[PDB]
Amino acid sequence: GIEPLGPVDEDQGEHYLFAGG
Repeated sequence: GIEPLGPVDEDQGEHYLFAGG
């Protein structure tokens, strides 16, 4: 994820917009 806030995105180093499950 590339967003500045949200659940952390290991793959792009920033944050997902949302995550679930």
